[PDB]
Amino acid sequence: LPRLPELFETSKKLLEDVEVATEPTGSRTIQDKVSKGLELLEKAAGMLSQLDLFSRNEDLEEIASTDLKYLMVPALQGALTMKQVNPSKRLDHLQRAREHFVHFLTQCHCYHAYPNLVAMASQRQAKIERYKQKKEVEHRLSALKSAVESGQADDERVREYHLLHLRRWIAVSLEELESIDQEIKILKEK
Repeated sequence: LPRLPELFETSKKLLEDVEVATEPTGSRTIQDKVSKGLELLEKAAGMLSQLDLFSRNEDLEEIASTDLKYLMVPALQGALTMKQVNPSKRLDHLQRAREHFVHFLTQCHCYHAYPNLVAMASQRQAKIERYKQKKEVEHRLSALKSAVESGQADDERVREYHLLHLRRWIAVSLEELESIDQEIKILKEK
């Protein structure tokens, strides 16, 4: 019996497959995974609406640690929409994807000699810390992944693990939205 957790995880792995796949993304096999992930996430979202886990438009601390991951559904939906290949409908995809990424963002609850040389110095390492962070984040996620997916991590690690995934999805959704609007604008310029 097709259950929510299974729906999510399958879809998640399916996307991770597609993002790493090396053949043209227009490949029969890739497009199949994309189509399947879209379909399962549609079903999952359908169920998430029934459950209404985050009805209360506040909280966050108050969400069950393992429910946290369902927050990322609209994000996975946007990412997979953006992997479809059908030139003649490209704009439809953009607009579908745009809805998901926003829809995501509006549910995440996630929110969150001297002078010139000094600025140069402070403005330099800034970018090094930005790279670092990016690296640390990914390193941490990969360290916890197994245990969290296995049910072997304590609640602190599980909650930490998903909030961190959430942040990552914020940045990603913001960039994607920027890219989407740029391309949509050209496609509608008449």
